Amino acid sequence: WDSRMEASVVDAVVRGDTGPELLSRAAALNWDTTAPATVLVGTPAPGPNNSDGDSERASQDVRDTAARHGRAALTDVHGTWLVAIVSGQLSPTEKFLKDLLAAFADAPVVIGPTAPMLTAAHRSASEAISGMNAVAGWRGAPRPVLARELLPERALMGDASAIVALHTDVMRPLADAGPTLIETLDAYLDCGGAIEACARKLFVHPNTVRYRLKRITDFTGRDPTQPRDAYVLRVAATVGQLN
Ligand code: NA
Repeated sequence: WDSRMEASVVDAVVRGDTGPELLSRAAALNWDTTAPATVLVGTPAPGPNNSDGDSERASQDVRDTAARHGRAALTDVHGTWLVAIVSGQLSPTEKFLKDLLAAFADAPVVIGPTAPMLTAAHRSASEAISGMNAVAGWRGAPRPVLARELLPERALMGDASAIVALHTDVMRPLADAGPTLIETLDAYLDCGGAIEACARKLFVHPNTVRYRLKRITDFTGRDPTQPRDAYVLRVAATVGQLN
């Protein structure tokens, strides 16, 4: 196992140095170069004492866990974080990922988008790293959390790609809803989710307001009645107006 070479492959994805030769470097480490690539970042699990080799233990676990599930992983460190690239399609509820999480501390883990192949994974890396930089700003984040689920936090920290993603992935689909839905959303967010009250203000049954929020969820995938969703819609609508 050549772990200088493993780190150089990870670091070349992190830096966006993704020429063809990256693939042979990876094949050489038993990466299937056709597979999807997902970057995640977290802290290594704290070991029984020893404590600089936490990172080396956690790397080994990660690679073992991958092998056991039929996948490959490459790792590198990013100061006190461990950066892992893992192969294959990746579901939130699936067992590979539950096991993988045991290699990390009981502290945030941020999962980047899945890329089609290793050489396409620079954005996955940049977003997972940006999310990890941003995750302190949502203390209640779930473990794990998607980079794309931290757009307010990344936006407030100055990550341009988060601002763009609020437009492209929240505002643009919102905008498909037309003025009756956006107006209802805006009112509901200002009443703080107080349905009876808002309904009176919008001259409609409570159940019409509820139905219209369920439509907001149809256009955008965010549920205005869930406090996280509602916060993301509200920040996204702001950013929408100021660009
Ligand atoms: Na993957």
